[PDB]
Amino acid sequence: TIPHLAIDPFSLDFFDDPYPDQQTLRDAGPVVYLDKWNVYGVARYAEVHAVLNDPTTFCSSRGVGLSDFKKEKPWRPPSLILEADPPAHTRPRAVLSKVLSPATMKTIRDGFAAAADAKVDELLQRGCIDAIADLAEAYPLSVFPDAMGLKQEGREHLLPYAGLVFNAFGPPNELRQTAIERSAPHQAYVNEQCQRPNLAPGGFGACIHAFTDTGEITPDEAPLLVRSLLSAGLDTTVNGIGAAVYCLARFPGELQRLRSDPTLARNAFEEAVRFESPVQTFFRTTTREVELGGAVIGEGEKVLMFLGSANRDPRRWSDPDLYDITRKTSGHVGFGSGVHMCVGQLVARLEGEVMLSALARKVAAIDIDGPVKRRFNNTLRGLESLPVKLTPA
Ligand code: HEM
Ligand SMILES: O=C(O)c1ccc(-n2cncn2)cc1
Ligand SMILES: [Cl-]
Repeated sequence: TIPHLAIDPFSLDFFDDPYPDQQTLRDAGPVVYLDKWNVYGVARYAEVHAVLNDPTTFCSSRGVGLSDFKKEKPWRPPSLILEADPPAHTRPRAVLSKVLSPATMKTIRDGFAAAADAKVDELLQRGCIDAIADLAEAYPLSVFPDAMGLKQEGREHLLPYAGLVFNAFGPPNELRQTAIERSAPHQAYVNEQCQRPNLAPGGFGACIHAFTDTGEITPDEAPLLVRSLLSAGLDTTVNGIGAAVYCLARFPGELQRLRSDPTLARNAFEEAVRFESPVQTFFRTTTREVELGGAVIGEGEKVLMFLGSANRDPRRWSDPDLYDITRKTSGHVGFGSGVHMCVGQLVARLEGEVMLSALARKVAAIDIDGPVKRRFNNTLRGLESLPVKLTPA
């Protein structure tokens, strides 16, 4: 009843160009079985959205990677928010929601915007730059560690640690095994910065620790919740901003529309998140036998969701393979959906918006002018190098 496919969604060939195989996964059926890894797969929007929104049946506390925490030891202590289900999830979630709240965005917007404008001005002086190292990486590195309250020393550990986190959601392939092999120094740095004395006043980290006297979290929970922001909040924005620049570089007509109305900046970024989906996949584990899209899945089974595929499913989107900065993007699953829907989405959108605003106001053309190189990760989609010439407006 359920079709069995040999596609390996964690192979380099798949990362290099996932879209044909994603159509094969959607068109094979609402639910497939991936023989390579002994997991169920769902690649259509409807079932991805259904799974995300039934956290009781499709739980997160047995891990959102391939590994089942009921069978194997997690490679690091479980996340108190990502790898927890209601009700344990609920209070740590509320703390992070308040730390990264609508009201908090007002305190950081001016500095984030000024840093975005300054970076674009700097890049225009060079003309030919690498939109990954010099922009997608450099801009978040210039604002987010400081917003966290991190010291300057050791920040070179942050992107490697995040890449490790996202590789570790994958199967035990070479990408994952190599990441874990190299991890000890990055884990040591990150765990230490999570302790209250090492987080500067007024930053996100200190604000998490300040919530430990409300009864929502205890003091021994705060370091792991700081760990969550350092895990989830940098590399993702790098790939999101990188995707947006890549889209504007490939679709000059949309850059021209964005220049003509810079208030489209926020939706241009949201559309980039739909179109490239920086977080491509992740897993749930069934807690009972369940019927999903006409198929029966047993208890204790890993289910792999394809967020990027759901965001390109023609059953849900008109012209899904077009980058359209005026698209009604509401409902895309690039930030997830439901109780775990990205708690840092307002920080992500703020960064993306202010960067695309700076480009909209200051740049007349973005032309790829060198070899484009992809960056391979078991969970994240993004580029390693994006050589572009920026022409000033
Ligand atoms: C473009 C940037 C980003 C993308 C594409 C993205 C994507 C996602 C997705 C898909 C999830 C859901 C995972 C799941 O349901 O298992 C998630 C959760 C999460 N994200 Fe993001 N994210 C981004 C930025 C950020 C930022 C900036 C932060 C923090 C500053 C952050 C922190 C988190 C946390 C803590 C969770 C877990 C929330 C929970 O489990 O309730 N993310 N993110
Ligand atoms: O709590 C953490 O450590 C954490 C939270 C979320 C994620 N993400 C997974 N997919 C997208 N974000 C990774 C780590
Ligand atoms: Cl760690």
